[PDB]
Amino acid sequence: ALVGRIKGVVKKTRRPEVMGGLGGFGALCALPQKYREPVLVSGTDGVGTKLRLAMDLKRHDTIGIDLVAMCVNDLVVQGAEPLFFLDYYATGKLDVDTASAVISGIAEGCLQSGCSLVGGETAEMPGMYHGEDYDVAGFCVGVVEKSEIIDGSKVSDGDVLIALGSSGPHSNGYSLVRKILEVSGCDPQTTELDGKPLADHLLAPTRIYVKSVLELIEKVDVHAIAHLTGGGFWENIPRVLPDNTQAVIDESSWQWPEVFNWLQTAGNVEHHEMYRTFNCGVGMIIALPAPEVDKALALLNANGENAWKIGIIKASDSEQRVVIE
Amino acid sequence: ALVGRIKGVVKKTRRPEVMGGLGGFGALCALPQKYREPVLVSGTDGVGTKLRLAMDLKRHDTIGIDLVAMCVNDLVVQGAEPLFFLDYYATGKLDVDTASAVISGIAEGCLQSGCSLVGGETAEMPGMYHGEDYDVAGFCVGVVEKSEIIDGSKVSDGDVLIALGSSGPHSNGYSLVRKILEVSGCDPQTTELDGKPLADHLLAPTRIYVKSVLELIEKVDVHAIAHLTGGGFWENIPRVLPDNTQAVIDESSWQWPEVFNWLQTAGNVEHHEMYRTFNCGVGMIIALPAPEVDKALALLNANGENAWKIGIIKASDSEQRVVIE
Repeated sequence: ALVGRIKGVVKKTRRPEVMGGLGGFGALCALPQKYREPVLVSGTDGVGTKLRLAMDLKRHDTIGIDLVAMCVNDLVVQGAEPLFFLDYYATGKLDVDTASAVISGIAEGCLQSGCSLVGGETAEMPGMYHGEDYDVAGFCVGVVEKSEIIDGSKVSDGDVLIALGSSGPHSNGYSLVRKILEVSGCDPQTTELDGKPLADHLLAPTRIYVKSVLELIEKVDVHAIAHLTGGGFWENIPRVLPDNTQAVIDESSWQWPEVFNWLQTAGNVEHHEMYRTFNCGVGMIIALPAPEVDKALALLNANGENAWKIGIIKASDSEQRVVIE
Repeated sequence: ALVGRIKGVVKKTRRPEVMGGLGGFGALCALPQKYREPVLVSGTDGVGTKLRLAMDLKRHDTIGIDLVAMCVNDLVVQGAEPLFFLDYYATGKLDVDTASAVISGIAEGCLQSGCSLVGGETAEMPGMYHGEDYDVAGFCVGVVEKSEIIDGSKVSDGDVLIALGSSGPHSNGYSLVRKILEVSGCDPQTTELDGKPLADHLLAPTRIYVKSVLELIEKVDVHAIAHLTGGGFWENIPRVLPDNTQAVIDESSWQWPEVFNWLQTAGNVEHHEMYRTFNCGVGMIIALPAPEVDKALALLNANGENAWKIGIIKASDSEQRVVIE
C-alpha cells in the first residue's frame, strides 16, 4: 500500500555500503572504507509544532527535510558523516497521500546529507491520535575518525565566531509562531512578505549544512560548531564554550531576515526572547582561529552558503556565557 | 604592482596542503593524505572569443570563472580532484583595475572547485596587445587514486547517459556569437530575453561541476564523463566512447535554454552546427549502468544540479559515433 509508493524514493537514496533494508526489522550497512578507527555518532529528534503548522497550511511536502536536518546537523558538529536514516511515523488513521509526502520529504533530506533511508515504521494507534494528526521521529547514524572528532577542547580566548545563515525559522519556536498568528489574526497565505506569502517563509524547510561543513572541516582548523535549535543562541552556544570563556556576538554584523522582523513586530517580542526562541537568521555558529577566518568565509560563500563573521570568544569568568552587543 | 590588490584573494583560496607564503617563484603543495597511490592529472586552457565579448560590455569580474571551469571541469572527467591553479595574464599596458577583476573571478572559481590559486604571471607585451586587450591562460593539477581512474573502457552496451545542465553558452562558440550579434545588428544589453538582457544570458559564467561529480563518483558506479567544450556533442562525446559503441541522444528529454533558441533564429543556424558550436544546455554527459541511474539522478538533482536521462549507448560499428534524434 504505502510501501508501494515509497519503494522508489527510498531506493534512489541507497549508498554503496548498504546491504539491506525494509525487509524485516534490521537494516544492513557496512562502514565506509576510508575510516581506520570509526566511531559512531548518533542522535534523534522530531519536527515539533511545525508539524501542526504544516497540517494547517495543508502542506506536508517539506516537513521531512526539517526532520532529517535536525538530526544530521547535530552529527556534523563533531565531524561525523551521516551514514543512514530511519523514521518512526505514528498516526491514528493512516492517510497515504500525507505519509507519502512526508517520506518524500525525508528522502530529499537524506539525498542532501549523503546518508540513506534504510528503514522505518508506520504505527497506527487510533486511540492516542485524533484526526489526521501524526508524529515523526528521526534517527541518524554517522561515522567519524576517532582522532578527528571535534570535541571543542581547542576552543580558546581569541577565537572568532563565524555564522551560517538560515533558510528561516527552521524547526524550532513554532509554538510562538502559531501563538503570534493567533493573536495577530493573520492568515499566513494571504499576507505577503518580499513578494511571497508569509506561509512560505514560515514553512520554509530547514537548511542542511552537511556537505559545506564536511568540506570546511577538512580545509580549515575548526575548533567547534554549534547548531542553533531549541533555546537559540542562549542554549546552543555555551554547549561549545570551554570554562572561563564568553561568546560576544556582534548584532550589527547581519540583517534579520524579514520573517523574524514580522514575528517580532506582530508578537511584540523582546530582544532576549527572539534570540531564545528563533534562530534570527543564524542556523550554525562556527569557532576557529583568527588566521583561518578568511579561508573559511570564502569557502562557504563560494559554495552556496551565507557566511559572515558574527563575533568572537573572549576569556572571561562571567556567568552570562553569551552577550549580544 | 597589483600583487597587493590580489594578495588577499589568493591567500584566501589556500588549502592545508599549500606550504609557504607569497608564492613568488615556486609554489609548494603537498599531496592530500587520502591518496594511497596518487596520480597527477593536468590541463591547460583559455577563455576564448568570449574575452572579446567581455571587453565590449566592460565585464571582466566573471571571465575568470570561465577560465578555471574549463580546466577544472576537464580534470574531474577522469575522477581527478583539483589541487592547485596558476594563470598567465598577458597584456600590453597593465590596467591594475581590469587585472584584479579577472583574478577575482579566478579566485571565485578556485573556491567553487576546491583548489588553491598558488601562482601567476603578468607579462606586459608592448607591441602585441592593442588597447585594454589581455589574454589569460589557465593551469590546473588534479589528483586521482590510481585504482579509481575513469578512462571509459567500462562503457558497455545498454549504458545510460546522464546530462548536467549548463549555465548557458559557457566558454566556447563565441566567435559565432559575435558574428550573429554583428550580422543581426543586435545590442546584447538593450535586447530583452525572458526577463534579463541578452548579454546576461551570454556572459553567464561557466558552471563548475567539480563538487557534484566528485560526490557522484563516490556513491555511484560511473563509466565515463564528457565535458562539452569546443566541438560540442560531436567532438566531446566520442572522446569517452570505446570501439563498437554509439551514443544515441534523445532530443525530447530537454529543451534548449532560450539563449540558444535566440542564437539559432538570429543566425539561421542549422541543427548540426548548433550541436557542434554550442552546448545547447548540456555542460556534461555521464555514462553509467541503468541500475545506477535512479540514485545518480536523485543525488545530482538533490545537490544543485539539473540532471536528466539524455540518451543511451548501444553496440554499433557505425562511423557516426553520436546520433541526435
